[PDB]
Amino acid sequence: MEPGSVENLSIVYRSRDFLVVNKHWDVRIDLTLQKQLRYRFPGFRFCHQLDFSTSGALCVALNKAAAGSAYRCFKERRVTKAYLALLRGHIQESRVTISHAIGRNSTEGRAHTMCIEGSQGCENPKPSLTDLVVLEHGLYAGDPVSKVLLKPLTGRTHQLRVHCSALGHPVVGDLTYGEVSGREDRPFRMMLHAFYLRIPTDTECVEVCTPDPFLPSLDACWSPHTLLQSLDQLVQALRATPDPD
Ligand SMILES: [Cl-]
Ligand SMILES: [Cl-]
Repeated sequence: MEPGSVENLSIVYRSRDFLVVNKHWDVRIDLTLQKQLRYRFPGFRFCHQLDFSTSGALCVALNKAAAGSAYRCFKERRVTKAYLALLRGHIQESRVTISHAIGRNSTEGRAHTMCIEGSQGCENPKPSLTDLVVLEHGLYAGDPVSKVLLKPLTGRTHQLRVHCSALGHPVVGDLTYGEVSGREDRPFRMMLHAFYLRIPTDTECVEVCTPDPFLPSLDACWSPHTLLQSLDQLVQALRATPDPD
């Protein structure tokens, strides 16, 4: 609930070689994540990125050998990631494969960087695949929303936000890819969280499953009413899934 501050940094994994933070929503990597890290641990190599408005799992390598190892997993597409989100509307399908290709917007890129293939001025579409599993239906601040688990198999910029918006179920509080009628200026944050991260490096399998922030005990505007799938069970399936070839 509280806004990002330099003194509050949540660590979810710490080894000799890696550190995984639970990045706060509306905090930039490059108030930044670097300053929070400097405050808590008076050289940090980010193994990957996480958007400003997104919270969650962000892996930092603490030495040159650890960075190189992690850089290899990402460049060879051997990393597993999953996210949680609160999306607009009740999604009636239990699972959705979202495969529309994502390109860069040439019409109004400044306001909405990315777009779906086929949309006006969409250029250089790239491979895209997001697996969406519906966890629950409920109301967010009295409006119908779906709590979902998202597993991207590709790394397009703003992929999850573009894909969910393209289905007609944008992320709640998404100021870029939400609809005008959605009044996305009203939620306290954008409801997208990097939940699960597995980086199978040569020396260490950095694997984290952060706490779930989209719970009625933490945000009283979220009122779940129908359970479709169990997140605990889906986390057991995530953990057992082989690393991508
Ligand atoms: Cl990245
Ligand atoms: Cl995204």
